[PDB]
Amino acid sequence: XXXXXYFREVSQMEIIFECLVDKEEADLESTSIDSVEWANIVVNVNTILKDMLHVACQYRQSKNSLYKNESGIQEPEHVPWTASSGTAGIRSVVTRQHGIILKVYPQADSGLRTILIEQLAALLNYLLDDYVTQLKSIDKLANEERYNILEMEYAQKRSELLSPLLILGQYAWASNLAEKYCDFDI
Repeated sequence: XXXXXYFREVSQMEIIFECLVDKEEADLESTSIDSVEWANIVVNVNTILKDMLHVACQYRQSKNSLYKNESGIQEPEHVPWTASSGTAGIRSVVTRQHGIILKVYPQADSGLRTILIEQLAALLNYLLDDYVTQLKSIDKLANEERYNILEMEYAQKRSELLSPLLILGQYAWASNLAEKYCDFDI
């Protein structure tokens, strides 16, 4: 219909195209391995949102500051900084990403490569959520340490649950998540 204002409000395009993916899954009839095109549409939507977030990550990597992310302006751009999108973590896009992570029941009965591709896309989503949380936690000052440690615990209680969805899942990308949220001791 229009895009001039949907560009200023392009965040909602993932709080709405995810509710639309749930509404399409409602008609999908995916009670078992029967539906396939429907489990491909959800992967398509997830990959679209993932590519949009990767575009935001590249637009936050192509920085201009002289000390913060100096690479890419005056130094060789062959060595980049933290791939965090510098996002501040709105509780709507955050909920949309966590809903896309919990929309994994179609992976129970689906193609072997399809489960791995959807797990790769959602792991890419988690390796951006964790990087944005790390940026927001690292930018904090020593003042207001109470809410700072509260956000720290909130990030830890999300890493410990992103390990839970990938507990029975692929072990090839657990190390990748461990390098992305680069402690991942638990």
